[PDB]
Order: sequence, then C-alpha cells, then structure tokens
Amino acid sequence: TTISPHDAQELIARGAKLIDIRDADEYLREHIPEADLAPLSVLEQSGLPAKLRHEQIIFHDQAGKRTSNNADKLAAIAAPAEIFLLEDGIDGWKKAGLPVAVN
Ligand SMILES: [Cl-]
Ligand code: NA
Repeated sequence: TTISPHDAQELIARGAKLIDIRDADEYLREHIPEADLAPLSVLEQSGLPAKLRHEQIIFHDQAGKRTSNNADKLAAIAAPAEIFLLEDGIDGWKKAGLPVAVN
C-alpha cells in the first residue's frame, strides 16, 4: 500500500509509526519531525526494534525509489503490522506542503 502525505498524517495522529529508512547524514540534513530513523541496512541486519513497532507502520525514503525497490524486505521487517509506503518519500511530503526540519 502507498499512502499520500495527508493520509499518512491522519495515521500518525492515531499513533502510526513513520520510519525513515535513509542514512543518518541524510536525516540530519532534512527530515520529517514525526519520523523515527532506522536506516535500511540496520533493519536488514538486526530487524525492527520493539520501540518502533506498532499496529500501523509507514516507511519513507527520499523519492519513493528505495521503498518500492525494497518492498518485500520492508513487508517482512515490519510484519505483522499494517504496512504502508510514503508516496514519493520526503520529496512527496514536501510537495504536499507538510513541514520538514532542515539543519
Ligand atoms: Cl529514493
Ligand atoms: Na517512500
């Protein structure tokens, strides 16, 4: 499932997790305030920690390419949650006029 930025906001308001799968350097330069960072490589090595698990998990990346290309991996990493992918990543979030945090 892909989810629009405005629809993701709605889910986050009901406690859904938003997971940034980018690297810490990317995150530090610009991120979504409500997102929790967990780079894909780390998730692949040691899985999703309990603190980031929820009924509803939304992954995001830069532009939607990384989540689309790693959809099966993300689906198992977050199982058995209801899992979504942020349409066009943070770039999508920006295009929808939602706030970001720039260093
Ligand atoms: Cl991307
Ligand atoms: Na995404």
